[PDB]
This record gives sequence, structure tokens and C-alpha cells, in this order.
Amino acid sequence: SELLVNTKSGKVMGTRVPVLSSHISAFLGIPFAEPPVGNMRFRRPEPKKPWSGVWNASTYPNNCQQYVDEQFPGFSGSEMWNPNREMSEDCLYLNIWVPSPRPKSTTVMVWIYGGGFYSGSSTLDVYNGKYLAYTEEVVLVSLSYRVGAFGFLALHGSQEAPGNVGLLDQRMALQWVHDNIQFFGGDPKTVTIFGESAGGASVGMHILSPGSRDLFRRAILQSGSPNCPWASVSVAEGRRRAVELGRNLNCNLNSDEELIHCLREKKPQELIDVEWNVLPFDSIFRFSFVPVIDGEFFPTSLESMLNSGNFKKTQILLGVNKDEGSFFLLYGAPGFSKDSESKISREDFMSGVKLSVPHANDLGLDAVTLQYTDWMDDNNGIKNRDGLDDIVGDHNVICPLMHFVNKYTKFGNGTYLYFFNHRASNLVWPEWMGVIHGYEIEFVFGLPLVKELNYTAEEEALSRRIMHYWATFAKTGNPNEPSKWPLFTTKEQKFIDLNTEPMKVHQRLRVQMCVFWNQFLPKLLNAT
Amino acid sequence: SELLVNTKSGKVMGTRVPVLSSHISAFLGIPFAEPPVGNMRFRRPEPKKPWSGVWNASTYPNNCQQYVDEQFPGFSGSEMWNPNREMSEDCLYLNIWVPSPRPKSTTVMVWIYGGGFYSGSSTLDVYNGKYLAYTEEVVLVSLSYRVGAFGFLALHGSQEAPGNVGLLDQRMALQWVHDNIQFFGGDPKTVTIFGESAGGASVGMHILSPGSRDLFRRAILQSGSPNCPWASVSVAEGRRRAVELGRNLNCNLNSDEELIHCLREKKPQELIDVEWNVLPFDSIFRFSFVPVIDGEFFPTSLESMLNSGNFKKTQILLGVNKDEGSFFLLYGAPGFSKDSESKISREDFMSGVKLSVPHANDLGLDAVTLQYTDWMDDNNGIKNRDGLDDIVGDHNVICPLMHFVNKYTKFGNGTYLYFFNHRASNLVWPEWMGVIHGYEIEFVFGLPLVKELNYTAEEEALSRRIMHYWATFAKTGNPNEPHSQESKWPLFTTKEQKFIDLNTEPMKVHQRLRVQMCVFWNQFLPKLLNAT
Ligand SMILES: O/N=C/c1nc(CCCCNc2c3c(nc4ccccc24)CCCC3)ccc1O
Ligand SMILES: *[C@@H]1O[C@H](CO)[C@@H](O)[C@H](O)[C@H]1NC(C)=O
Ligand SMILES: *[C@@H]1O[C@H](CO)[C@@H](O)[C@H](O)[C@H]1NC(C)=O
Ligand SMILES: *[C@@H]1O[C@H](CO)[C@@H](O)[C@H](O)[C@H]1NC(C)=O
Ligand SMILES: *[C@@H]1O[C@H](CO)[C@@H](O)[C@H](O)[C@H]1NC(C)=O
Ligand SMILES: *[C@@H]1O[C@H](CO)[C@@H](O)[C@H](O)[C@H]1NC(C)=O
Ligand SMILES: *[P@](=O)(OCC)N(C)C
Ligand SMILES: *[P@](=O)(OCC)N(C)C
Ligand SMILES: [Cl-]
Ligand SMILES: [Cl-]
Ligand SMILES: [Cl-]
Ligand SMILES: [Cl-]
Ligand SMILES: [Cl-]
Ligand SMILES: [Cl-]
Ligand SMILES: [Cl-]
Ligand SMILES: [Cl-]
Ligand code: NA
Repeated sequence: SELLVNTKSGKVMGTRVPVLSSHISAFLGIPFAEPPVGNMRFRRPEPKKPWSGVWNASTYPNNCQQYVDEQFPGFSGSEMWNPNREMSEDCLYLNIWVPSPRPKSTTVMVWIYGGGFYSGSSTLDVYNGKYLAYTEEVVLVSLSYRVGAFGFLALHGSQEAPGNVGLLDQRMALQWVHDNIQFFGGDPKTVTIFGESAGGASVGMHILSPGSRDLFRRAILQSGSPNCPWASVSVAEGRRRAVELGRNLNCNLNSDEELIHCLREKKPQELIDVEWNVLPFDSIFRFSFVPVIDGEFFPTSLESMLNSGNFKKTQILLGVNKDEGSFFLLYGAPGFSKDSESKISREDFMSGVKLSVPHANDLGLDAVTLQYTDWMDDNNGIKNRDGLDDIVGDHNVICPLMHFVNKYTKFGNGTYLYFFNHRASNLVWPEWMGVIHGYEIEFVFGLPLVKELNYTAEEEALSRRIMHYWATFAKTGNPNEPSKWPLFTTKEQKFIDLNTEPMKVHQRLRVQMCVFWNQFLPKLLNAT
Repeated sequence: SELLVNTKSGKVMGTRVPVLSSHISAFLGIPFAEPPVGNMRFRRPEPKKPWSGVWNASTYPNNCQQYVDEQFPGFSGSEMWNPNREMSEDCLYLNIWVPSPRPKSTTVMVWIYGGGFYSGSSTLDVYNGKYLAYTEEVVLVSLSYRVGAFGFLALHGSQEAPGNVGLLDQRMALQWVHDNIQFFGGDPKTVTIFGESAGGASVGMHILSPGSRDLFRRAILQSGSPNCPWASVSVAEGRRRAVELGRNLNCNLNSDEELIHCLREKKPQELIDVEWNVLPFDSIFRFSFVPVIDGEFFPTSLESMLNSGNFKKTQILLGVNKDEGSFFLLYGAPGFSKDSESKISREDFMSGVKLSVPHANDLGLDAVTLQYTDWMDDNNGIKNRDGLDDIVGDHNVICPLMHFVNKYTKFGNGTYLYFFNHRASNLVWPEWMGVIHGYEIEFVFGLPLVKELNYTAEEEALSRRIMHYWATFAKTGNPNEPHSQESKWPLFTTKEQKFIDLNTEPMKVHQRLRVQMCVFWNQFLPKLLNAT
């Protein structure tokens, strides 16, 4: 039977899922690792011990314990990212969509959700692979990995909580696909990992980490980059945040073994309730527990790994949305409201800049202030709003990623750069937020193809172009079939807009500010 | 007679000269101080001892000893600024144009030439006061001061070479105008000083100097201001040059007295021949002997004086030209050529930034580079040549002056600020150079009214509206005439910072002149360098 497939851990049985007047096969909630519970919290994952019987794989799994956003109770635009299934620590499962009839050895794409390494679910509506699998005839996997202290508490020197363990869940799911995707009609020799935001950063980190290079073939990074400043901490820092989260729930502190004992006895929400109390700078724009540069998941510093070319040389397709900064000001800045136009007074703008660059000494702030101000019109509420929004976008995503693509492209076997700047016709957030990050995913997964979702014709049209770009890249290493998307070369730096209009080529994405972010400001703060 | 005038120092015979189908009275080469020669080299001027007989004031004086520009021999564009009379340390004289018939109690304007404090003459074709004195009915004076080492060699603590004696020359010439201009129909209560470049910076230095504030009434500063980076040095730095100038001359340096004795025996050109060797850096737009922050002529720092309000309160009219920097890149920067459009490669651009900001660490020059570059297009010669020109103009003239206008306006009794952007139709310098610094001056002095100098008719009009704006400012403290219906030049206020264009098309009123780079030059980079 199509939905009777026997894996190396036991058999699973799926479900026939409708999709656009046809059907595909879904295998939902397959366990790829033993539940990380009790003695095994904070621990490296261990693979799912094989089970007797048929696994009812017909409903989405649980979601990992995570902070739940209630800034806007019942607002669809923020609830679409909250967990939609019960939260459990028993949350390491993956989901597979397989075209019907079952293909023989075909391209698999594995989706890695973002949400800042504090949140995220495989089971959102926007991550529903039934459309991308069907329309592009690929096998689609979405994995899961633990987030928060459950996934990234780091006490280097300890093997009970070493850190990066949630990156290891993703690799174990990746290993599971490498071991079991042949049976679902997948081609293990052509796996394509892709994810957005913290998903983007994970895809980049598996390109970097030697333990992950051979478990996938190429990579798509949307609005995310392994060198982003919010994506890693040093070893010492991830310790002090573990140490203090201990003290912020009154734990034993003279060592590790006792501080970790004290944290496996606490209930899940207990740490989530105190999650954020460990952030060094007011900052607002950081996340408590994130990957650590431990010296073994990552052998060295990332910059040295990219100058040295110590990563996978393959094909990458990557890009950003126009306004990566909107979401983070709205939730944590002065004068940003989801109901006004959020025009920003100068002094509120000054506040943003100090929040926006956690670390900067006084001189580093005056640098950033001068580079985003128009001093013929510095009390213009709008371009003060738009200026600080750019600061966050430029510093936290766009320029961290251009740095990555520039260093990567010296060594890789191909690079494709996009700039996503279409605001969806049915977006529920205010216009001043522009092309909010995360809202390219709707198109990647072909939701505008669903007529009841009230997208336009040109957005259905735009979606299919993107899924084909993504799918053809996943099958061939290049999104085109012999109008053509140019390769990004070390010397000409071309990229493309993605929107409802005919494709157009530009060079040097936001170079003026990314010179400032990647070269000048680093040298200012190291000086003083 | 109209031409025999009996002063407090003796009688002077002048000459009746013509101008514009009429005639004016001129008094040329009148001495205002003892010849700073012999053992009086490097010392303060002493007032001219009064003479018997009638001083023949009919011909132009000598020019002070100075370097002579000879990059382009024969080339009028550069030789028009070279001395046109014999050079001599005997050079402290001054010239007066007086309307005819002679006025009763009329406005006096006193010109101070620029030349980087290393050069300049009162006697250059472009500083002929005959047209200005004539068409505005003001009494025009140009003075003189010793330039280079002779004027500004400064061994602070010594009384034999104190520094600033070049500035003190101009003060004693103004003291002379205070005491005698009335004998020529000039109101010593309504004297306007003005000058260009280093002449503008001196005007500003007399606004600051206590011993100078009472010898004029209003002020005018063109493409110069006291606080500019090339206009002052500290006591310590002026000393190490003075010493080093002696080292270059194999002098005894064990003591000032010995070092000044040694320096006073050498011939003028022998100093002039080494005066550049004392510069601390490969520089463009820097000169060896300049005023010093001594604690007498300047009680404290130019900055603290500007902040405490320790200066003369009046009306200043002041401004700059567009391409203040293009002269100095031509003579001192790589890739620039007089007979070429001078597209600057990135390599030559980087080199120019170091020559323009001699004093900065590399964090400094990365800052300057990052902020004058288009990175979408970093190897476009025109954008690079033009960017370097703006760097030099902004760092050295535009932004130091907009700092000054800002500080002064807090306390002054009125400020009028202009941006002069007319490339004269007959300029002999290539187009890339734009509106070269200095080339406002022929409009201020009304040479476009002379027909065989071949100006656009609308260049005559522009030269007449300016002279008017300037003499009207000198008379009343306001460039405008009330009653009139010509469009009005607004006051620069502490902030709505209005200023005007100066060209052949009608007057536009702009605000906040080059804020962005002047926030960079006046506020950010100084901070970066104090931390680094
Ligand atoms: O930007 N947030 C702004 C923000 N919100 C809240 C809402 C309640 C707890 C959410 N706890 C979050 C925290 C932070 N960042 C978050 C980002 C997204 C969702 C929740 C966050 C950083 C500072 C500490 C807590 C409190 C304080 C804040 O300062
Ligand atoms: C598996 O679970 C779903 C959801 O509860 C149920 O509808 C389905 O019948 C189950 N299948 C089997 C074989 O028990
Ligand atoms: C990729 O590698 C192949 C073989 O190693 C080489 O021939 C080809 O030119 C490379 N292409 C790019 C775009 O780097
Ligand atoms: C003044 O000097 C000039 C030349 O030196 C001479 O021609 C002129 O006659 C002199 N004037 C008088 C009054 O002697
Ligand atoms: C100048 O001073 C007079 C008298 O003190 C005053 O009335 C006038 O407002 C002042 N103007 C400016 C521009 O300072
Ligand atoms: C001015 O123009 C006339 C042409 O009418 C010419 O004869 C004369 O030589 C020109 N003079 C100068 C100084 O250029
Ligand atoms: P990404 O995971 O976005 C989630 C809010 N990242 C930019 C942190
Ligand atoms: P100025 O006197 O220009 C003549 C060389 N000064 C700006 C140096
Ligand atoms: Cl459907
Ligand atoms: Cl235990
Ligand atoms: Cl490898
Ligand atoms: Cl669009
Ligand atoms: Cl580059
Ligand atoms: Cl004439
Ligand atoms: Cl000495
Ligand atoms: Cl004011
Ligand atoms: Na001595």
C-alpha cells in the first residue's frame, strides 16, 4: 500500500490528504529520536529505538515547550506562529509529504522552522507541505528540534548539557532522512535543507559543521545566516546565562552537575516563565538560548571558518525580505504601535539605536546615528521610523547575510541571491511594517494557489514561480530551465527581486550600509 | 587740494586715477609702521615715525617677501595671484581709494588678502578698490601684513619672535585707519573689515582678539574663519617648526636668542626656500607659519572663546564658494591635472584622503572614505574626483565656517550667510575645478563692470548686486535696502539657518548648508579621534 511504508525503526501508516482537486500522501508525526525527557533533558538526542507495530502517523505531532506570544490575543497575524498543537518535551518528530502516485527516487526538501531558537513548530498552517510536494512533485519533509533552554542551554565542559543540542536534533532528523527517505520515494543523494530566520541560520550552520555536511546536498537560506549576531553566543556567555537562569529560579550554583539537576526537576513552563531574565543588555532584540561556538559542533570561530573555506562547497540560494526589522520594533521599541503609523520622534529614535545595537559604546552609537539620519529633516516621524527599521533589518539580517554570501561565494559551486519585496494583498499587519519577514513562506509553500485564501491572481502566479525556483534549485542546483535568474559572482554581485512584476537584476544588495555594518563599525568598536 | 591730506603721521600726496568714464582719488603705498627689517624681523610692528615733507602716495608699495607660485609660468590664472611689485621686508603699507568729490563721514571697508598666511599682496589687479569705492561711495582700504615665517614664526615666551606679528601688523594698520581715515572722509565709527581665505580667518581672529575688537564695527568673512584647521597652531607646534626651520638652516638651536640671531642674518629667500620643510606631514591645504594660540592675542582656545561668547558682538556677513578644494588638489594631489578632466582612480582617491586629513589614524580615514563614497560605483573617476574636492572643501573651509557661524550667531547681533556658486564665464581653469576659491573676489571688487575684461552682462549685474549687498551691509549692518522690492536676503538664525545663493539666476533661500558632512566634520570625526 502507498501509506504502508516500513522504516528502519518500525512501520508507519499515513493518510490520504486532499490537495487542489487531487490528493497526496502525508506521513505526520514520525519520531526520529527518543523523547528528550527527564535524565535526557538538555541532552544530545538519541535515535528512536525501533518499535513493533504500525505507527499511526496520521496527525501532526506535539510542539516543543516554548514561550507563547500573547501580545495580541486572538490576532490572526501573530497567532499563525503560535503552537497549534499541545506542547510537550516529547516533540522530536518529522512530517513527510509524498506525491501520489509514489515517486521513484525523487528530490527531497527538508524544511527547518525559525522563531529565534526560542519558538517554532513544524505544524503551522504556512508550513503545510501538501502544496509544494504536489505542485512541484517533490518529497517534502519538515522536521522539529527543541528550542529555548530545552534546546540550547550550554555549559561547555558538561556532557549532560553541552549546548547546540537542538542543532543535533535537526541533524538526527537529517540522518533519519538519509537513512529512511529512499522508502518514501525520496532520493537521499539529493536532500535540500531550507529554513527561514533561525531556520536560515541552522541551514548555514549545517553547511559549516562537519558533522552535518554529508546529510544534505544543497541549501536554501531565507532571511537567515549563521553569522547573524542573534544566532550564536560564545562559550562563556551561554554559561553565564545558564548559571543565571539557575539563580533566577534559585538553584544550586557551586558547579554544574547540581545546577543541571535543579533544572531537570523543574516543570517546562517554569524555565519559560523565567527564560528572558538572563539577557545581558536591555537590547530586547536578543534571545536567551541559542547555538554556542563550542569548538566541536563548530570547530572554530565562524569568520575563520568562512575565510578558511572550512564548510560544504555546494549550491546555495538565499535572500532577504525588504523589512526584516518591523516585527522586532513593534514588540519592543518606543512609539511603535500596530495601530498607528508609528511615526518616531527623534528621542525615541535615539533610544532605538541604543537598543538596536546592544553593545555599542557611545562612539559606536553616534556612528550608527549619523549613517541613518537625514539632518535636513531629522524630526520627520516617518523617516525616523523607517530609518530605525532599516537599522534593525540591516544590522540583524541583511548585512550579516551579505557578509555570508560574499565569503561563501569565493568557495562554493554556485550562489543565487533574491530580494523579496512584495507585500501580500491580504496582510493583516499595518502598512508601515512593509514586507515583514516570514511572509515569503506563504509563497514558498504555495498558499496563494488556494482560492478561498483570497490571494490575487498575480500572487498565485508569483507563488508558482518561487516554488519552481526553489524546487528546480533543489533538483538541479539552479532555479532555471533552459527568463533566467543570474548567478551571483564574487566580482559582480547580482541578485533579483521577487515580486508580482517581471524579474529584474540589480547588483550589490544594500552595499552602502553593509560596508558600514561589515567593515567600518566592527573596526570602530574594536578600536574603542 | 583733494589729493593733499594732512594726517597724524605726516602729509600724503595722492593721485587722481580714472574709473568707468569718471575719476576717483587714490592714496597708494602709505606707510603705517616702521619697516620690519634688521633686528626688527619677527618682532611686533612699531608705528611709522612721523615724517616731514609730503609723502608721495601715488604708486603701489612693495609686497612682503613670500613664496612665488611657478607651477604654470605665464598662466594668468595662477600668476594673477603672484606678487606684481618688488618684494621686500619693507612692505607694511596700505592703500586708500576715496570718492571724488570727497565724502564727509562715509563707510570704510578694509580688505585683508588671503594667501594661506604664506603669501598675498595688497596690490593685485583683482583687489583694485577703484570700482568699489566708486560705485558704492565707500572709502576702500587694502592693507598688508608679513606672511610666512616673517609674519608668524613663533617662539612663545620670547619677545623677539612672539608669533602673530603678522596679525599685529593688520591691527596697527587698523589702528592707523581709526586715527586718520577721518582725514579722507571716512567714518572711523563705521569701518567694515573683510577678507578672503586666510584674509577671512584674520577677520574672524579680530572678532575674537580683545585688543582688536574696538578698531572696526562690522565684519565680513569669505571662504575663511578663525577656527579652520590650517589657520592656527599651538605654542608647542609653532616652536618645533621655528626650531626645525633653523635646523634646516644649520642654526644654533641651544636657545631662542641664538636661534633668532641666526635666523635674522639669513636672507629672505633662504627662509622661503625651506619654509615647507617644517611641515609635520605630507599635506595639501597646510602651511608652515600661521597664527598661534599664545594666550595674548588669543586669551584662550578659539573654541572656548566661541562658547563663552568671548568675542565682538556685531553683524557678520560671511560665506563660501562651491569648490573650495579644487585649487589645492591641482597643486598637491595625485591624478589632478590642469589640462585634463582629472578622473581619480580609487588608489589616487585613498591617497588624497590621507593628504587631506594628515592628522587622522586609519579609523579616521576609513570614516572619511566611507562617507564620501558611492559603493554602488566606487571606481567612477568623476565621482571620485568630485568627492575628493568636496572632502577638501568641507574639511578645510565649509564646515569650519559653518561651525563658526553657528557659535557666533548665538551671541552676535545678526548673521547673513551666502553660498557663492557662479563659475565666471571667462575662467582660465578647467571645468572640473568648478567655482574656484578666490573667484568670488572679482565680483566683490566689481571688475565685471569693465568692458574689456569680457564678462557676461549678467556677470556685471551680479557683481553690482554683490557690491551693493556688501557696501549696504558695511553702512547699515544689513545687506538689504528697506523700502526696496528686490527679494530679501534673510537672516541666518540660530536655527532656521536660512542662507542664500549668489549667482546670475534669481535669489533662492535655502536652509542648513551641507549639514550632513558638517555634522560629520564638526561633530563626529573629532569625537572619533579623541577616542583613538
Ligand atoms: O521584544 N520584546 C519585548 C518585550 N515583551 C514582553 C512581553 C512579556 C514577556 C515576553 N518576552 C520577550 C522578551 C524579549 N523579547 C521578546 C521577543 C518576542 C517575544 C517575546 C519577548 C526581550 C526582553 C525580555 C522579554 C516583555 C518585555 C519585553 O521587552
Ligand atoms: C489514527 O488516529 C486518527 C486520529 O485520531 C484516527 O482518525 C484514525 O482512525 C487512527 N487510525 C488507526 C489505524 O487507529
Ligand atoms: C562547479 O564544479 C564543476 C566541477 O567541479 C566545475 O566544472 C564548474 O565550473 C563549477 N561551477 C561553478 C558555478 O562554480
Ligand atoms: C611720485 O613718484 C612717481 C614715480 O616714482 C613720479 O612719477 C611722480 O611724479 C611722483 N610724484 C611727486 C609728487 O613727486
Ligand atoms: C540687535 O540689538 C538690538 C539692540 O540690542 C536688538 O533690538 C535687536 O533685536 C538685535 N538683533 C539681533 C539680530 O540680534
Ligand atoms: C575681449 O573680447 C574682445 C572681442 O570683442 C577681444 O578683442 C579682446 O582681446 C578680449 N580681451 C580679453 C582681455 O580677453
Ligand atoms: P527569526 O527566527 O524570526 C523569529 C521572530 N530570527 C530573526 C530571530
Ligand atoms: P587661503 O589664503 O587661500 C590662498 C592659498 N587659505 C584657505 C589657505
Ligand atoms: Cl485545499
Ligand atoms: Cl535527576
Ligand atoms: Cl566535506
Ligand atoms: Cl511589488
Ligand atoms: Cl565588495
Ligand atoms: Cl577703467
Ligand atoms: Cl630652543
Ligand atoms: Cl538667533
Ligand atoms: Na631658551
